[PDB]
Amino acid sequence: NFELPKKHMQLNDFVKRVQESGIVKDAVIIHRLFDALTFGHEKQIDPETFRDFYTCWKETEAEAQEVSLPALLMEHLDKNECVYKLSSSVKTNRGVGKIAMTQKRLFLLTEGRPGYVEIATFRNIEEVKNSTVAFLLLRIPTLKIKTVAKKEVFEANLKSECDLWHLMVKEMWAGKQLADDHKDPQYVQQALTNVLLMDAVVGTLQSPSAIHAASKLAYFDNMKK
Repeated sequence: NFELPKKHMQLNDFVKRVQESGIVKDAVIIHRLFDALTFGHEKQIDPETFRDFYTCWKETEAEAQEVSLPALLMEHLDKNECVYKLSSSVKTNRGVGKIAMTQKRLFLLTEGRPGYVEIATFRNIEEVKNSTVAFLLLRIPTLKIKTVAKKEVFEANLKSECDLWHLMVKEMWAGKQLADDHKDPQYVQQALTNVLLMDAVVGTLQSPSAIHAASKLAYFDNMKK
C-alpha cells in the first residue's frame, strides 16, 4: 500500500500523501502541519522532511504503545483512555519517573507502590510555566504545572524536551477548556492530533526555531493568545 513520497510536494500533494499515510486525515490540520514544517522557508515539502516527520510520529507512537502501566492506574482509566506520549525518565518534585499523557490527563509513572501519580487533568490546570533554574554555569529546565485550588506546583526536569512539553500541555489544556465551553469532545480529539503533530515537527526540524514553527499547529492555544 502506502510508500513514502519520492518527489517534492506542493501543499496539495502534501495533503494527499499525509492522508494516504494514515497519520491524519483532516486536510485543514494537515495544512497547519505544512505551515509548521515550512516555517521561515519556501512553501514546499521535500522527501527527506516527509520521511523525518513520518519516522518521528511512528517513534513516538511506538514508545507510547510500549508503556508499562501499573494495574491500579489501568483500573481507573476511563474507557478508551490511552497513553499517546511518554517522556524519558526525569527528576520531578514527585519523584523520578516517566510522564505519560492520555487524552484526559498527565501521569507520572514511578518506582514502588502504587507506582503512579496523577499530575493533573487538562480540565483542572490553572497555569503552565516553562522555567530554567540557573546557578553559575548550571541550567536546569523546569516545567511547572499548577492545578486549580491546589497549592503545590508540579515541577519536572524535562531537559531539552521541556519546551515541547510546555507547548503540548498548553494546547491540550486549551483544547479541553474549549471542549467544556462548547460541550463538544471533538475539540479534545483535535487538540490531541495537534500535539502529536507538534511532537513530530519538533523532532523533524532539529532547530532552535522548531518550537516556534511547531506552534503553528497550536490552534487552540493560539486562540487564547
